[PDB]
Amino acid sequence: SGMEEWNFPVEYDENYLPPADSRYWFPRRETMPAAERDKAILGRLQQVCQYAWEHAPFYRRKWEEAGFQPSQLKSLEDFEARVPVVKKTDLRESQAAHPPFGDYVCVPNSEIFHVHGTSGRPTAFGIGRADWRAIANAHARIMWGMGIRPGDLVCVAAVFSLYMGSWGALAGAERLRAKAFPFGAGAPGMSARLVQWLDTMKPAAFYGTPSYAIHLAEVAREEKLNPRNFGLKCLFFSGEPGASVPGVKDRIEEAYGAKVYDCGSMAEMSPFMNVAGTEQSNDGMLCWQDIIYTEVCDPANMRRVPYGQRGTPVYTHLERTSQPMIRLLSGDLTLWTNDENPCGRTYPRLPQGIFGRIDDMFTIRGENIYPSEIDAALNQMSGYGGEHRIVITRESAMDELLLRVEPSESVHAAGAAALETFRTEASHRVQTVLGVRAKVELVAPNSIARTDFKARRVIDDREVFRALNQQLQSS
Amino acid sequence: SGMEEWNFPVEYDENYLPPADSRYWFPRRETMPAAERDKAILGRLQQVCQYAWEHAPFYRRKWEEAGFQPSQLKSLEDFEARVPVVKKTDLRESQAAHPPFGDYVCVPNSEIFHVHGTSGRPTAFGIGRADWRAIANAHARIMWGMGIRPGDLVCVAAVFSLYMGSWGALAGAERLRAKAFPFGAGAPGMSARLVQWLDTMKPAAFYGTPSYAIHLAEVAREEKLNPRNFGLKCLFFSGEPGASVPGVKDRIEEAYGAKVYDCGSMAEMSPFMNVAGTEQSNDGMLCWQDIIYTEVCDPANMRRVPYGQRGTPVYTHLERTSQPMIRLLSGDLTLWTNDENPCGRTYPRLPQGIFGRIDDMFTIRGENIYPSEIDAALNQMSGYGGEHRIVITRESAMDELLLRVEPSESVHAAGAAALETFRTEASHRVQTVLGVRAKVELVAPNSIARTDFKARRVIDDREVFRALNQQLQSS
Ligand SMILES: CC(C)(O)C(=O)OP(=O)(O)OC[C@H]1O[C@@H](n2cnc3c(N)ncnc32)[C@H](O)[C@@H]1O
Ligand SMILES: CC(C)(O)C(=O)OP(=O)(O)OC[C@H]1O[C@@H](n2cnc3c(N)ncnc32)[C@H](O)[C@@H]1O
Repeated sequence: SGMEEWNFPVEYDENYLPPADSRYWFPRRETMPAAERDKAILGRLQQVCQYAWEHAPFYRRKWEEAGFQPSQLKSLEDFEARVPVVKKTDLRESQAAHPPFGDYVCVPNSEIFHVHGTSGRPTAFGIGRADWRAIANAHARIMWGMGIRPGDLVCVAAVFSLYMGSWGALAGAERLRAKAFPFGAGAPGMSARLVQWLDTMKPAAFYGTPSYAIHLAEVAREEKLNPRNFGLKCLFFSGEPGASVPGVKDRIEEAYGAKVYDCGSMAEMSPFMNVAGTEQSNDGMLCWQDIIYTEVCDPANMRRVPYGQRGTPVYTHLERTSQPMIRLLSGDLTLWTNDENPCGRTYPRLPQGIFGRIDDMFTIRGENIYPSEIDAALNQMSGYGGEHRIVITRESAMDELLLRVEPSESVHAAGAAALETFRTEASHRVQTVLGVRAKVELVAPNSIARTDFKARRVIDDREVFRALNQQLQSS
Repeated sequence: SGMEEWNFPVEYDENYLPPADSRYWFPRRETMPAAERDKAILGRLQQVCQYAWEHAPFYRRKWEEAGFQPSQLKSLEDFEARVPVVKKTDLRESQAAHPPFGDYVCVPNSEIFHVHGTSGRPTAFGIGRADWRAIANAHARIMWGMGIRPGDLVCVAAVFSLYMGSWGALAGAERLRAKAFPFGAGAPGMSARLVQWLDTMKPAAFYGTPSYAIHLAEVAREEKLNPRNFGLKCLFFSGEPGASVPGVKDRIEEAYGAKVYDCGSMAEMSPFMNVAGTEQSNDGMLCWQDIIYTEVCDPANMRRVPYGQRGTPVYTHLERTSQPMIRLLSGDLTLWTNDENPCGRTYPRLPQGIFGRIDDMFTIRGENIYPSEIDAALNQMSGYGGEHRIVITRESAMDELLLRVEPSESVHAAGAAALETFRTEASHRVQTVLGVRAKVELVAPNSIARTDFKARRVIDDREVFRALNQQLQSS
C-alpha cells in the first residue's frame, strides 16, 4: 500500500515532522486512490474485529446474537449488513453490568492512562496510554491540514474536565509541536480575562465551540477590544453545528478576520477530528477514512446511502485498542459526497457538515425542523441580536413555531416601530425558509444566556409552550 | 555521587519504574548524606548560573548590577550573599519590556510546549518540551513518596487553565503510570457531579486545594453520599495553607477516612511539589533539594536562617532550561528544621508547612496575625460551621479583630442561647490564641461562599470594617 506507519496496534514515530513545504502530514494515506485505501480499510476492519472478538465479551455477545463472526467480514458490504450497530444505550448497560468501563474496554486495567466521560446515565472513558498517542498523532495530522504549524500559538478554549473536545485539541497541539495554550472554559470571569490574553499573546489558532467564539467577540467588544486584533489565522470548532452553517460561519470569520474550520464526530470516537475540513477544502468536513471508518447509513437498515444522499454517521475505530468502537450509531444527520476535493485529499465529504441529532428534530404541521435551520435563517439577518430560543412541546402536535428572538442593540436604539419591523421580518423569513407559521416574541438585547460550551436553544417544556402561545395570542 | 540521572540539561528515562517494594523513586538522591548532596547542588548551581548568564539578558543585567559573575559562586554561602533575589515584580517588568515571556525565557521560541500563567499584571509561563518532562518526572517521584502507585485512580480536581497546580499534578500522575482522572474545577454544577464520580470510580488519591476538599464533603453530604465511601487512601494539596494546619488537616482526614499530604511552592517554581510531605514524614513538607534548591532566609539580608528559625523561602531551579528561576523570593513565611525524617529521606523539613504570604499579615494592637492562625483556632472548635471572614482595614490602626463566623447547623438548631454560647466561646478562643480582643458576629449556616480554589477570607475594605464595628457596637 505504501501507507505511512500502517500498523495494528498502531505505534507512531513521535519525532516525525512533515517537510515545511508539504500540504499533507501523510501524503500517501491522505491522497492515495480511494479504492486502494478501501482495500487496506477492509484489511484493518478484519484485524480490529478479530481483536474485539478476543478481548471484548461485549462484542463477542452482541455479534453472536446478530449471527456475526469476524471471518464473515469479506467486503465493506458484509460490514454494513452483517455487523450490528452499537448504540450509546448499549455502552451504558455494559458499564452498569461491568463497571467502570464496560466489557468493551479490551486493554488490561494497567494500560489505562486517562479517565474522561459524558455529562448532562453518564459513560466513563478509560483511554489507554497507546490510544492517547494514536489520538494525539491523528489530531496533529488533521490540524496540519488546517494550516496550523509547529511554533504556532494554539488557544484551546473548551472546558478541561470529562469533556474530550479540549483534551483532543490539546493532544494534537502538543504533537504538532505548537505552543499549546490550554486556557480552557467553564468558570465565571474567564472570558473577560481570555480576550486580554488573546490581545497580548496573538494566537494563530483557536479551538472551542462555534457558540463560544460568538460569545467571546461580544465580551471582546464589551472589554473595548477588537477581536480582529487577536492575530488569528483560523478558528477550528467541534461540539455542535455552526462551523458549516452559512450565516454562523460568515459571522465568526467576519468578527475575527480569520478562517473557520469544522471538525468533530463524537467523544466515544476520539480521535473525534476524524471528520474535519482542510485549509483548501474549507467548507464542511472530510471523512479521514484511514483514521476512523465513516459510513453514512439509512437509519432503517444501517446500510450506506449513495453519495449525494442524507443519512446517519456510523463510525469504526481503526487505530484503537482501549474501548474500540465498531459501528457506533451517532444518531446525527448529514449528507455525504465523493467528488474531487480542492486540497487534493481523496476522502468522502460532508459538504454541509452535520445538521444535528435526529432526536433534537421537532415537527410543526407535518414539517420536520432541525434547530440549526432556525439558527441558520436568523444568523443571515442583519437585525438579529445573536441569540434566540425555540419553545416547543412533544406532548401535543404543534400548529405554529414559537420563537423568542433577540434584536440587535442598534435595532432596539432605533425605537418601537424599528423593533416591530424586525419582529415581522424575522417571522416572515423563518416562514419562507421552513414553510410553517412562526410566532416571534422579541426579548431585550443580551438578555438570553450566552455559553462557552454547546448552545441548548430548544425549550421542550409543555407549560412554557402554553404560557408563551397564550401570551402571543393576547398581544 | 551515584545520583540517579544527575545531568544538566536533565533527560529522564520515560520507561523507568521503581521496584514495587521500594519506598523511594530515587533511593540515592533522596536518602544520600545531606553534605554529599550539597556538594552536587553547588556543582549544579554553577551550571545553572552559567546557563542563565549565556541565554538570559534579564539575569545578565541583574547580576552585573549587584556585582555578581557565575565564577564567584564557590560555595552555598556565596550564593546567599552575592546572588540578588528575584522578585515577582522583576518578572512582570521583564515581560512588559520583552513580551511575551520576558528576557529570562532562555530557550528559543521553537522549544515552547505549554503556555500558562497567573490571574487575580499577570505573568505568562512559557514552558519548554524538555522542562515539561522534567516537571512530570519530578512530580511522579514525589507522588510515589506519598504512597501513590501505578494503576491507582488519581482525581485531579483543580481548574485546568492558567493555573499550574492542576497541570503539575496531572503530569506527575501520567508519568507515575497511574489512572489520571482530570475532572478539574471552576464551573457551576461540577462539585455535585464530582461526588457521584468519586462514589462510582473510588479513587486512591485526590488533588486540589484544602478548601475544595472541605466544600466537596459538604456537597457529598447534601447529595446524601458519604465521603468516606469514596475509597480514598490519600488527598494531596497545594495552593494555600491548610494541609499542615492542625484543625484543618484533622477535619479533612476524618471526613474522608484518608491521609492528607501537604505540597506546593509557587507556579513560577514548577515542579512546585519540590516542597512536599511523604507517607511516613506525613506532617509538614520536605525540601527536595536536588529538584529545586530551597533556602529559608531572613527577609532583611536574604541569607539562610539557622534550623529551628522562621524565614522566607527563596527557590532555585536545578532542572529547568525554560524561564529558570534563580533565587526567586516567595514572600511567604515558614520554619525549617534538619532533624532525622521518619521516611529516611535526608532533606530539610518545613514541619508546620507554610504559614502564609507576609503581605497577607495584619496587625491588631502591636500583635502580628496571619489569617491561617484564625482559621487554625476556629477549626479546632466543635461548634464552628466550616466558614468565616476576617474584616480589616490597612488605612488605620486596628484596636480589635472583627470576625464573621458561621456556627454549625446543629448549634443553630439548638436555639438562640446555644448560638450566643458559641459566639462567646469563639471570641474567647481567638483571644486566648492571638492575645488580642476579638469581636465575633454570627452569620447563618452555609451563607458564606465556599470555593473550589483558594480561600480569600480577608475583607480589607475600610467602609466594610467601619460598618461592621459600628453594627457590633449597637448590638
Ligand atoms: C466531538 C466533540 C468531542 O467535540 C463532542 O462534542 O462530542 P460529544 O460526544 O460530547 O457529542 C457529540 C455530538 O455533538 C454533536 N457534534 C459534535 N461535533 C459536531 C459538529 N462538528 N457538527 C455538528 N454536530 C457536532 C453531534 O450531535 C455529536 O453526536
Ligand atoms: C503551588 C501552586 C501551583 O499550587 C500555587 O498555588 O502556586 P501560585 O503561584 O498560584 O501561588 C503560590 C502561593 O500560594 C501559596 N501556597 C501554595 N502552596 C502552599 C502550601 N502548600 N502551603 C501554604 N501556602 C501555599 C503561597 O503563598 C505561594 O506563594
